[PDB]
Amino acid sequence: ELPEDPKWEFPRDKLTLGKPLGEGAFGQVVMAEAVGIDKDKPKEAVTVAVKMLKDDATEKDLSDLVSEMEMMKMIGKHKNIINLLGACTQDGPLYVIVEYASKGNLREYLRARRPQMTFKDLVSCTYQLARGMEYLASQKCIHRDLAARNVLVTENNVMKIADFGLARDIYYKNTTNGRLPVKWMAPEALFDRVYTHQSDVWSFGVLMWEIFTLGGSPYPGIPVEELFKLLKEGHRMDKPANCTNELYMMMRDCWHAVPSQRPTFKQLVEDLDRILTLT
Ligand SMILES: Nc1ncnc2c1ncn2[C@@H]1O[C@H](COP(=O)(O)OP(=O)(O)CP(=O)(O)O)[C@@H](O)[C@H]1O
Repeated sequence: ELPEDPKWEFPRDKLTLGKPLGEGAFGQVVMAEAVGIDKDKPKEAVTVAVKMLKDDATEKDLSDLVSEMEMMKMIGKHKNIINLLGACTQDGPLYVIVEYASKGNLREYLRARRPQMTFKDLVSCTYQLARGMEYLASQKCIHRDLAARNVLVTENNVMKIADFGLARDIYYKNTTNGRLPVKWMAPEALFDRVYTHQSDVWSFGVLMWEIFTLGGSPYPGIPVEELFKLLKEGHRMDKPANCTNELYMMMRDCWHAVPSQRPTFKQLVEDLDRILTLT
């Protein structure tokens, strides 16, 4: 039932599934070996990650996995985003083949290095993620689910933005009864059901907070049900212990009530470049 797309199709006999990397909401991800998936090296086997449906998959899971695949097709290549490598869509189960990150997600990566991480490492991480998001915004893509659990870390410690299941090509009108994680969402997205690049910028501020707390959970002790009201009233998180004033002012700026008053990803890249260049 899935229409052909030769540019992205990859032969099943060149794909060898291996160890499971983890299951989530609507699917499963497994490590695999793909032979010749790098066209400029057709005989090499490269370790990749494959996203597929589970046995208890719903019809919605299938269209979601397809929709996620289609987003990643139009996004483009970049060092700081998990990139689509290919797909097996014909004569069998849907396999979405993406770059493999051996060190898992940033949240767990940071939590397991709690006392090891230097301050500059954290600034580097933040810088890389700002770059991925700058590129992403330049492709007119809003992520809508930016968070530490959705960043993946490679063997060489490159930060890669992942999980494009909620990403959209663009204002955008969010649906009522939202499917966006509340603690990472800008007030516009939550209250006005609108989404812009500046909405991702707010999420990035929460991402910054996660990074400098070495994987802390945002708005600790505050139930999701009460968070809506507090944000209206101007509630914001505290400065993490391991954070300069400069970097804290950056977070607070990403958390400006007025979207146009928040920095752009290009601005954040500029500032983070400067801060990294020192340090
Ligand atoms: N390209 C990749 N390389 C290595 N591990 C990956 C990966 N893609 C996903 N994973 C891992 O497989 C698991 C499933 O992620 P998935 O995105 O499919 O579900 P999910 O989004 O509901 C969990 P989360 O919301 O925290 O990202 C995750 O633990 C993730 O760390």
